[PDB]
Amino acid sequence: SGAIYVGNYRVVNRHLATHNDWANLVWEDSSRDLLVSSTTAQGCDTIARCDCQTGVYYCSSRRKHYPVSFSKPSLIFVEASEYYPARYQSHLMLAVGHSEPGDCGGILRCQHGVVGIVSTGGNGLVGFADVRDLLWLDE
Ligand SMILES: NC(=O)[C@H]1CCCN(C(=O)Cc2cccc(Cl)c2Cl)C1
Ligand SMILES: [Zn+2]
Repeated sequence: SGAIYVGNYRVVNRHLATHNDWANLVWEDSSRDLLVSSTTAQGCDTIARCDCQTGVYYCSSRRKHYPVSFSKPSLIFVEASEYYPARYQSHLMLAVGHSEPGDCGGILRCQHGVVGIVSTGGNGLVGFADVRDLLWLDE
């Protein structure tokens, strides 16, 4: 579990969205596994605007923060699941690191702020859904 709270917005994994998120929907994209909903209270997470390829992520399955090197956002094939058929997930970044289902929602951060959230993983790898291109979250 996990989410990003910036201004009057809440960013979560699309496959974990609640009834409230769908009733206060701003934007959603199945190919990115993202959903953004409106909030009554102001959020104070800083979103990063960079091309950093190193950072630190939180892993709930180990109660630990781990440093990682990660790839540039791209189209990566994701195996069929209970939430989606077999497809290409866009804007995804991979790193060598531990993850298990339950770690989705964990935040990835560099020195400039929030880079993205855990969305896929396995085989000794972890996948992060990038958010640095969504400039409307700040304005
Ligand atoms: N983004 C997707 O399509 C997900 C949906 C849930 C299923 N999924 C996975 O990769 C499962 C998983 C295994 C090991 C580590 C992690 Cl963090 C995860 Cl999410 C694809
Ligand atoms: Zn950065």
